[PDB]
Amino acid sequence: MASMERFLSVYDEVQAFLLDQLQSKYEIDPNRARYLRIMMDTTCLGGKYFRGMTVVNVAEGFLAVTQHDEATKERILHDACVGGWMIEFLQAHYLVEDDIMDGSVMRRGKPCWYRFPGVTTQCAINDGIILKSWTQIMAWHYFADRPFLKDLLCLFQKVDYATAVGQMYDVTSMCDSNKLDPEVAQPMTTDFAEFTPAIYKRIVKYKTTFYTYLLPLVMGLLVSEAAASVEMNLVERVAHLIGEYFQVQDDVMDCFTPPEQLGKVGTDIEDAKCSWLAVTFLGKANAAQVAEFKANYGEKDPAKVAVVKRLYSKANLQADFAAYEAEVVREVESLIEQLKVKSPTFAESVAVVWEKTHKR
Amino acid sequence: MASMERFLSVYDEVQAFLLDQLQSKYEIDPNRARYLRIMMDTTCLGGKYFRGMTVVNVAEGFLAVTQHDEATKERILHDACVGGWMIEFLQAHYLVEDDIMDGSVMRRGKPCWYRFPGVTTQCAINDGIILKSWTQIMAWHYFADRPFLKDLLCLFQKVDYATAVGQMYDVTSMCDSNKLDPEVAQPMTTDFAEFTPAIYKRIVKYKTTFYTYLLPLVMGLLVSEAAASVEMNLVERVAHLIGEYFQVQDDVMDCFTPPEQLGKVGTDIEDAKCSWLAVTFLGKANAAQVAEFKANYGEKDPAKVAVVKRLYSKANLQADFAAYEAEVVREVESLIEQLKVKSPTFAESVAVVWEKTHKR
Ligand SMILES: c1ccc(CCNc2nc3ccccc3[nH]2)cc1
Ligand SMILES: c1ccc(CCNc2nc3ccccc3[nH]2)cc1
Ligand SMILES: [Zn+2]
Ligand SMILES: [Zn+2]
Repeated sequence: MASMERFLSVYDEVQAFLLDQLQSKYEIDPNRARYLRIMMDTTCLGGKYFRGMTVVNVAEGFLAVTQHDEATKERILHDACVGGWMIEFLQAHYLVEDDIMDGSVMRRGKPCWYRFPGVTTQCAINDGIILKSWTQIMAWHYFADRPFLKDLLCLFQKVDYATAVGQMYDVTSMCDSNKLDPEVAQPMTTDFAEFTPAIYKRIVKYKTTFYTYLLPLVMGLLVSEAAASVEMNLVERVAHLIGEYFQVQDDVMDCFTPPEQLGKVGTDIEDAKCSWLAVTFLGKANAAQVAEFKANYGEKDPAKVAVVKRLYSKANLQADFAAYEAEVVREVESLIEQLKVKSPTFAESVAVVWEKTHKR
Repeated sequence: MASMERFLSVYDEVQAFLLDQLQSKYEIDPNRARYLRIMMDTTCLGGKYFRGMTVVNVAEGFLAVTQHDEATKERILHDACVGGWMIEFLQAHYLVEDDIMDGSVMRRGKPCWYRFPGVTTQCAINDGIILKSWTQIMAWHYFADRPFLKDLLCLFQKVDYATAVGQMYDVTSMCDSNKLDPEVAQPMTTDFAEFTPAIYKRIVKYKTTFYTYLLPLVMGLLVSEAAASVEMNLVERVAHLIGEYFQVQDDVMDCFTPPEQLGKVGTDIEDAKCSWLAVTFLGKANAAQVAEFKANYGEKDPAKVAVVKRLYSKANLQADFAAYEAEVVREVESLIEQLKVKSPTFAESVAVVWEKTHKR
């Protein structure tokens, strides 16, 4: 609430710093500075800020229980907000480049950036590059003298690289692994043997969890100088868990949430994605339902897509979701409890992160 | 010669490290590891290695005049080769993403990566992301304990960001600055007021010089722990100079070097680029020649392109090139001499870099 104002306010500072620096050090002209400003705003702003605000909230938790001078509280909260924007700008990179890669139309109820008339794909691929370069420029500027700079940079790169590896897993999820080959055009799988829970879990862990949950939680710990206050294997395990559930929810929404509320027309079925819905359906389907899914999945035709959605509706996937969800609730609660051994306040931040995901 | 073997040999190590790490830590499967291997080879190998080998040569120069244990000579040369591959992989990122951005057909006498049948644009944009992420993973792995890690990472990011800003300057070079606007489709300039030597110099400095010459020279100094042995403003000035000349040469080749030798059909004229040829032509053209260039530049039509090439041939741009070249030779020689005040060996490495550029 008040946390948000500080958080959203640090955007203006960061932007001024970056745009001012472009003028004083990179010979930018006013008109290109404006184009960048607009790019930054369009691509960084207008989501939920779940990732950035997680950094802020984790730091606020340690601030309530740790003795510091006022000026030191302000420095830590500023660092948390910069760190959170590093994550939001990394998210912006991903979304610009993915929207190009997938040929997407809308994002956040507006056209994808590459579709803006004065952008185009030739400028947008590089605008996405710039978005990620800005994360580094922010980090070296604001955190130059900080004891956590090294750990923060190393964590960020590992997380970015995991994320790119997860994009590869995602875009290749409807190919047969044994047929991947740069020299040969890739056909869609016909057996769907690789639509399994373990393979789905690998996709979602790399493409989503490391940067949506692991990174915000650990960055909050690092800006607070509190990483030795937690059991890092537990932080990982809980991030894994909550991130998977987050994505399962997005998978179900793609198919069943109205376009206006989603902020886009979902096309996971036409795109033959290894979604939770597809994997769960195949987990319980009879021989006839499997052959009907195969006849219809991964085609642009609305009739075939509606046959897929029928199959899902008829298979009572709501119940497998409640079973899955209950199991997630067991495990996240167990992990929060184990997190209390070394840190009550960090476990509570995790509890709050879980509540915000479970209830979105 | 022998420098090259070590250099090219470190590729195999780096690749094994990266692919092995993908298996042990990122849950990669054999088939995706193979796809990545092939991607790495296709996009990183088969150029001249001018950038990577510059790091190696600068380190070899200091090695001849500096007392070290044998094991320490080997460690420094290994670091130079890793650092040089960091640059080559950053080059690979650029070339993959630019070839997509510009719709290019061939690169290094083979199809651009995105055109390979089992790649496509949807995989290639992310393959390019991975290429740049590999630079960071190499750096944190090989240079974890090194005193120069911080300086090296900070230099690399600043150089990457300058480079992305230069790509923006390049792709927007045929627009009027005052008309840039994400909301409005961009028309080509009609006045060509912004085809000037200063504006050309800004483009080439950011898009080429910082990563082709500044970065290899300074990385050679950093792996050698020799940066306090040079005057850094001179290193910058000489990098600027030689990099500009390198690009002017590429600009002339785009128009006049046969496709088979170039390894591509040049399209700078159709693409309305602010090339050295266009800026130099407009610098000396009469009113009629200016109006004929305007009628014909930045169009796909071979007849119009051949009218542009005619205009260039007839304007005796060979002579403006020799005048420019002579001026470059003056200034590079002056700078090499000034570089001798603090370091004879570094000045010689610069002399050799200049010879390799001037004579390519
Ligand atoms: C280039 C490299 C890597 C990526 C993976 C991004 N992963 C991702 N994007 C998401 C959007 C919304 C919700 C969950 C998400 N997980 C994209 C582009
Ligand atoms: C994304 C971001 C930045 C870039 C600029 C690359 N600059 C460049 N590429 C070159 C190739 C050959 C010779 C000189 C060059 N300068 C590209 C893609
Ligand atoms: Zn995607
Ligand atoms: Zn280009």
